[PDB]
Amino acid sequence: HVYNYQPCDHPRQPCDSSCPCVIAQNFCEKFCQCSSECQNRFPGCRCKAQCNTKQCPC
DNA sequence: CCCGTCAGACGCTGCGCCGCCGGCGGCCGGAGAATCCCGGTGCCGAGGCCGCCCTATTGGTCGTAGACAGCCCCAGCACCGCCTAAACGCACGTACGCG
Repeated sequence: HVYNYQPCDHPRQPCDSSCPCVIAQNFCEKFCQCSSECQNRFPGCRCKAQCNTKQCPC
């Protein structure tokens, strides 16, 4: 069930299980209204050599 | 004709080859998670300094440990012979041990 990303909006709600990204089984993008503390956002892709291999989580 | 002997082909048996698969082993890349420095910052406490006095040093003594000078004599050391128990060598083997 691959779902197209949708910007979840949480003006006062937390990034709860009601989060559209959460229910969509997908990470919250930086375009989402989930704050800079949302735990569903991607962490940052710090693969030193090249972000290109099996060790690269990305 | 079929049997009999030998011969030749078949079937069966045993083998290796062959391809596949697996497992293994090795080696490595590189994330990443700590540790490791490296530099900036600020104390507080060495360390440093001063006042002072109580103890360390000085002079004298005197009397006694202790040297030392001498000495006797035990007993530690040699050694000597005869003895045998005690030591030694080996002979198994099974049982602790080590994996």
